[PDB]
Amino acid sequence: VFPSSVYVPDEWEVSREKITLLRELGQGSFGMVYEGNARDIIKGEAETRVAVKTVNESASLRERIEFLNEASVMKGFTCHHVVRLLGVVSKGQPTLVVMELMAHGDLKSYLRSLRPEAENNPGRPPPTLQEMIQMAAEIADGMAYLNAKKFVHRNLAARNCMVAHDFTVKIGDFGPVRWMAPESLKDGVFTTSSDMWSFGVVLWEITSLAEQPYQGLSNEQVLKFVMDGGYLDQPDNCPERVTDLMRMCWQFNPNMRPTFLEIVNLLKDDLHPSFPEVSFFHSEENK
Repeated sequence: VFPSSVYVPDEWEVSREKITLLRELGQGSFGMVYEGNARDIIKGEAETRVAVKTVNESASLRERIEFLNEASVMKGFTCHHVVRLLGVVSKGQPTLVVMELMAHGDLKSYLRSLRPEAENNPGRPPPTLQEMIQMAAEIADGMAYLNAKKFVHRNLAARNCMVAHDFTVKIGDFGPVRWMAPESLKDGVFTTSSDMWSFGVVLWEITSLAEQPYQGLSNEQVLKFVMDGGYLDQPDNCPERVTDLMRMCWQFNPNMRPTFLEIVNLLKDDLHPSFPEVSFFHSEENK
Protein backbone atom coordinates (compact mmCIF):
# COMPACT_ATOMS: atom_id res chain seq x y z
CA VAL A 1 0.00 0.00 0.00
CA PHE A 2 1.29 3.43 -1.04
CA PRO A 3 -0.74 6.51 -2.08
CA SER A 4 -0.48 7.95 -5.56
CA SER A 5 -0.17 11.73 -5.86
CA VAL A 6 -3.54 13.04 -7.07
CA TYR A 7 -2.77 16.75 -6.75
CA VAL A 8 -2.59 18.39 -10.18
CA PRO A 9 -0.55 21.62 -10.48
CA ASP A 10 -3.36 23.74 -11.93
CA GLU A 11 -4.86 27.18 -11.35
CA TRP A 12 -4.44 26.47 -7.63
CA GLU A 13 -0.65 26.32 -7.92
CA VAL A 14 0.95 29.43 -6.43
CA SER A 15 4.58 30.48 -6.83
CA ARG A 16 6.53 30.13 -3.58
CA GLU A 17 7.92 33.64 -3.99
CA LYS A 18 4.43 35.12 -3.52
CA ILE A 19 4.24 33.71 0.02
CA THR A 20 5.77 35.54 2.98
CA LEU A 21 5.68 33.99 6.47
CA LEU A 22 5.18 36.18 9.52
CA ARG A 23 4.91 33.93 12.58
CA GLU A 24 3.94 30.54 13.97
CA LEU A 25 0.28 29.88 14.70
CA GLY A 26 0.73 26.38 16.08
CA GLN A 27 1.03 22.68 15.26
CA GLY A 28 -1.39 21.26 12.72
CA SER A 29 -2.12 17.60 12.08
CA PHE A 30 0.70 17.52 9.48
CA GLY A 31 3.09 20.15 10.80
CA MET A 32 3.62 23.75 11.84
CA VAL A 33 1.02 26.24 10.63
CA TYR A 34 2.10 29.85 10.05
CA GLU A 35 0.46 33.22 9.61
CA GLY A 36 1.69 34.90 6.45
CA ASN A 37 0.82 37.16 3.53
CA ALA A 38 0.22 36.23 -0.09
CA ARG A 39 0.66 38.58 -3.03
CA ASP A 40 -1.95 38.47 -5.79
CA ILE A 41 -3.61 35.23 -4.73
CA ILE A 42 -7.17 36.60 -4.83
CA LYS A 43 -8.48 38.68 -7.74
CA GLY A 44 -9.25 42.16 -6.48
CA GLU A 45 -6.68 42.30 -3.68
CA ALA A 46 -2.97 43.11 -3.87
CA GLU A 47 -2.19 41.05 -0.80
CA THR A 48 -4.10 38.59 1.33
CA ARG A 49 -3.48 37.53 4.92
CA VAL A 50 -3.17 33.76 4.98
CA ALA A 51 -2.51 30.72 7.14
CA VAL A 52 0.20 28.48 5.70
CA LYS A 53 0.31 24.77 6.45
CA THR A 54 3.53 22.79 6.21
CA VAL A 55 4.50 19.19 6.88
CA ASN A 56 6.78 17.99 9.71
CA GLU A 57 10.41 17.39 8.74
CA SER A 58 10.09 13.90 10.22
CA ALA A 59 7.16 13.07 7.94
CA SER A 60 7.54 10.09 5.62
CA LEU A 61 7.30 10.49 1.85
CA ARG A 62 3.91 8.79 2.09
CA GLU A 63 2.70 11.35 4.63
CA ARG A 64 3.96 14.25 2.51
CA ILE A 65 1.89 12.85 -0.36
CA GLU A 66 -1.18 12.44 1.86
CA PHE A 67 -0.73 16.08 2.86
CA LEU A 68 -0.88 17.23 -0.77
CA ASN A 69 -3.75 14.83 -1.51
CA GLU A 70 -5.87 16.53 1.16
CA ALA A 71 -5.14 19.88 -0.46
CA SER A 72 -6.41 18.53 -3.77
CA VAL A 73 -9.65 17.45 -2.06
CA MET A 74 -10.11 20.94 -0.62
CA LYS A 75 -10.22 22.42 -4.13
CA GLY A 76 -13.81 21.19 -4.26
CA PHE A 77 -15.03 23.08 -1.18
CA THR A 78 -16.50 26.57 -1.54
CA CYS A 79 -18.45 27.07 1.70
CA HIS A 80 -18.33 30.38 3.59
CA HIS A 81 -18.52 28.48 6.87
CA VAL A 82 -15.64 26.10 6.22
CA VAL A 83 -12.08 27.45 6.21
CA ARG A 84 -11.08 27.55 2.53
CA LEU A 85 -8.06 26.58 0.48
CA LEU A 86 -6.51 29.56 -1.35
CA GLY A 87 -3.47 28.02 -3.01
CA VAL A 88 -0.81 25.33 -3.07
CA VAL A 89 2.96 25.38 -3.55
CA SER A 90 3.98 21.88 -4.67
CA LYS A 91 7.12 22.81 -6.59
CA GLY A 92 10.05 21.77 -4.44
CA GLN A 93 10.25 21.63 -0.66
CA PRO A 94 8.81 22.49 1.68
CA THR A 95 5.29 21.86 0.39
CA LEU A 96 2.96 24.71 1.36
CA VAL A 97 -0.85 24.68 1.58
CA VAL A 98 -2.27 28.20 1.75
CA MET A 99 -5.57 28.70 3.58
CA GLU A 100 -7.72 31.70 4.44
CA LEU A 101 -6.57 33.24 7.71
CA MET A 102 -8.87 33.08 10.74
CA ALA A 103 -7.43 36.08 12.60
CA HIS A 104 -8.98 35.24 15.97
CA GLY A 105 -7.68 31.67 16.11
CA ASP A 106 -9.49 28.56 17.31
CA LEU A 107 -12.87 28.94 19.04
CA LYS A 108 -11.73 27.31 22.30
CA SER A 109 -8.90 29.80 22.81
CA TYR A 110 -11.13 32.71 21.79
CA LEU A 111 -13.88 31.68 24.21
CA ARG A 112 -11.46 31.33 27.12
CA SER A 113 -10.14 34.84 26.43
CA LEU A 114 -13.59 36.26 27.12
CA ARG A 115 -13.58 34.82 30.64
CA PRO A 116 -13.62 37.52 33.35
CA GLU A 117 -10.41 36.16 34.91
CA ALA A 118 -8.73 35.87 31.51
CA GLU A 119 -5.27 37.45 31.54
CA ASN A 120 -5.75 38.26 27.84
CA ASN A 121 -9.35 39.52 27.94
CA PRO A 122 -9.92 41.75 24.87
CA GLY A 123 -11.97 44.09 27.04
CA ARG A 124 -15.18 42.87 25.43
CA PRO A 125 -18.17 41.14 27.08
CA PRO A 126 -18.74 37.36 26.73
CA PRO A 127 -20.86 36.18 23.74
CA THR A 128 -24.43 37.50 23.82
CA LEU A 129 -27.35 35.17 23.10
CA GLN A 130 -27.49 36.72 19.63
CA GLU A 131 -23.79 36.02 18.99
CA MET A 132 -24.15 32.46 20.31
CA ILE A 133 -27.10 31.72 18.02
CA GLN A 134 -25.10 33.16 15.11
CA MET A 135 -22.08 30.95 15.95
CA ALA A 136 -24.33 27.92 16.25
CA ALA A 137 -25.86 28.59 12.84
CA GLU A 138 -22.51 29.16 11.13
CA ILE A 139 -21.01 25.98 12.59
CA ALA A 140 -24.14 24.01 11.72
CA ASP A 141 -24.10 25.43 8.18
CA GLY A 142 -20.47 24.45 7.64
CA MET A 143 -21.22 20.97 9.01
CA ALA A 144 -24.32 20.71 6.78
CA TYR A 145 -22.06 21.47 3.82
CA LEU A 146 -19.54 18.79 4.75
CA ASN A 147 -22.43 16.35 5.21
CA ALA A 148 -23.72 17.24 1.73
CA LYS A 149 -20.22 16.57 0.38
CA LYS A 150 -20.45 13.22 2.18
CA PHE A 151 -17.81 13.88 4.82
CA VAL A 152 -18.12 12.87 8.47
CA HIS A 153 -16.06 15.20 10.66
CA ARG A 154 -15.37 12.82 13.57
CA ASN A 155 -13.51 15.48 15.58
CA LEU A 156 -15.85 18.47 15.96
CA ALA A 157 -14.93 20.52 19.03
CA ALA A 158 -14.42 24.20 19.83
CA ARG A 159 -10.65 23.67 19.46
CA ASN A 160 -11.34 22.69 15.83
CA CYS A 161 -13.59 25.61 14.95
CA MET A 162 -11.97 28.88 13.89
CA VAL A 163 -12.83 32.56 14.33
CA ALA A 164 -12.37 35.09 11.52
CA HIS A 165 -11.48 38.79 11.69
CA ASP A 166 -15.18 39.67 11.64
CA PHE A 167 -15.90 36.95 14.23
CA THR A 168 -17.50 34.57 11.74
CA VAL A 169 -16.97 31.02 13.01
CA LYS A 170 -15.98 28.31 10.51
CA ILE A 171 -15.19 24.60 10.47
CA GLY A 172 -11.41 24.18 10.46
CA ASP A 173 -9.44 20.98 9.88
CA PHE A 174 -10.92 17.48 9.84
CA GLY A 175 -10.04 14.09 8.38
CA PRO A 176 -11.69 12.66 22.07
CA VAL A 177 -13.90 10.77 24.52
CA ARG A 178 -15.53 13.89 25.97
CA TRP A 179 -16.99 14.87 22.57
CA MET A 180 -18.01 11.41 21.37
CA ALA A 181 -21.53 10.07 20.99
CA PRO A 182 -22.42 6.96 23.01
CA GLU A 183 -22.69 4.76 19.90
CA SER A 184 -19.23 5.93 18.81
CA LEU A 185 -17.79 5.15 22.23
CA LYS A 186 -19.51 1.76 22.18
CA ASP A 187 -19.24 0.50 18.60
CA GLY A 188 -16.78 2.96 17.07
CA VAL A 189 -19.53 4.09 14.71
CA PHE A 190 -19.20 7.65 13.34
CA THR A 191 -21.92 9.40 11.34
CA THR A 192 -23.28 12.88 10.76
CA SER A 193 -25.52 11.98 13.71
CA SER A 194 -22.51 11.43 16.00
CA ASP A 195 -21.18 14.73 14.58
CA MET A 196 -24.43 16.26 15.88
CA TRP A 197 -23.64 14.97 19.37
CA SER A 198 -20.26 16.68 19.17
CA PHE A 199 -21.98 19.84 17.93
CA GLY A 200 -24.01 19.85 21.13
CA VAL A 201 -20.80 19.66 23.15
CA VAL A 202 -19.48 22.65 21.18
CA LEU A 203 -22.61 24.57 22.15
CA TRP A 204 -21.86 23.58 25.72
CA GLU A 205 -18.30 24.89 25.29
CA ILE A 206 -19.64 28.17 23.93
CA THR A 207 -22.02 28.59 26.88
CA SER A 208 -19.37 27.66 29.48
CA LEU A 209 -16.61 29.70 27.82
CA ALA A 210 -14.64 26.53 27.05
CA GLU A 211 -14.70 24.74 30.39
CA GLN A 212 -13.48 21.14 30.25
CA PRO A 213 -16.42 18.79 29.55
CA TYR A 214 -17.14 16.45 32.49
CA GLN A 215 -14.40 18.06 34.59
CA GLY A 216 -13.92 15.82 37.61
CA LEU A 217 -14.44 12.60 35.69
CA SER A 218 -11.61 10.54 34.23
CA ASN A 219 -11.78 9.53 30.57
CA GLU A 220 -12.62 6.11 31.99
CA GLN A 221 -15.60 7.47 33.91
CA VAL A 222 -16.77 9.64 31.01
CA LEU A 223 -16.83 6.58 28.76
CA LYS A 224 -19.18 4.73 31.12
CA PHE A 225 -21.20 7.81 32.06
CA VAL A 226 -22.00 8.70 28.44
CA MET A 227 -22.69 5.11 27.37
CA ASP A 228 -25.01 4.82 30.39
CA GLY A 229 -27.04 7.67 28.94
CA GLY A 230 -25.58 10.50 30.97
CA TYR A 231 -24.89 13.95 29.53
CA LEU A 232 -23.48 17.36 30.48
CA ASP A 233 -25.20 19.60 33.04
CA GLN A 234 -26.21 23.00 31.67
CA PRO A 235 -23.72 25.80 32.38
CA ASP A 236 -24.86 28.36 34.96
CA ASN A 237 -27.45 30.77 33.58
CA CYS A 238 -27.30 29.19 30.12
CA PRO A 239 -29.81 30.66 27.63
CA GLU A 240 -32.83 28.35 27.46
CA ARG A 241 -32.74 28.35 23.66
CA VAL A 242 -29.19 27.00 23.53
CA THR A 243 -30.01 24.47 26.25
CA ASP A 244 -32.84 23.19 24.06
CA LEU A 245 -30.40 22.78 21.15
CA MET A 246 -27.99 20.79 23.32
CA ARG A 247 -30.77 18.51 24.55
CA MET A 248 -31.74 17.66 20.95
CA CYS A 249 -28.11 16.84 20.10
CA TRP A 250 -27.80 14.51 23.08
CA GLN A 251 -30.67 12.13 22.37
CA PHE A 252 -29.33 8.64 23.07
CA ASN A 253 -30.79 7.24 19.85
CA PRO A 254 -28.78 8.80 16.98
CA ASN A 255 -31.88 8.59 14.80
CA MET A 256 -33.62 11.04 17.16
CA ARG A 257 -31.06 13.82 16.81
CA PRO A 258 -31.65 16.69 14.35
CA THR A 259 -29.69 17.11 11.11
CA PHE A 260 -27.38 20.08 10.62
CA LEU A 261 -29.77 21.52 8.05
CA GLU A 262 -32.56 21.22 10.64
CA ILE A 263 -30.41 23.15 13.12
CA VAL A 264 -29.93 26.02 10.67
CA ASN A 265 -33.64 25.93 9.86
CA LEU A 266 -34.50 26.29 13.56
CA LEU A 267 -32.23 29.35 13.85
CA LYS A 268 -32.67 30.98 10.42
CA ASP A 269 -34.97 33.83 11.53
CA ASP A 270 -32.61 35.16 14.20
CA LEU A 271 -29.40 35.69 12.23
CA HIS A 272 -27.35 38.51 10.75
CA PRO A 273 -28.81 39.93 7.47
CA SER A 274 -25.79 38.70 5.51
CA PHE A 275 -26.41 35.05 6.41
CA PRO A 276 -28.73 34.21 3.46
CA GLU A 277 -26.18 35.78 1.14
CA VAL A 278 -23.34 33.49 2.24
CA SER A 279 -24.83 30.34 3.79
CA PHE A 280 -24.91 26.89 2.23
CA PHE A 281 -28.43 26.60 3.65
CA HIS A 282 -29.80 29.42 1.49
CA SER A 283 -27.65 28.61 -1.56
CA GLU A 284 -28.91 26.93 -4.73
CA GLU A 285 -26.60 24.05 -3.80
CA ASN A 286 -28.84 23.08 -0.88
CA LYS A 287 -31.29 20.73 -2.57
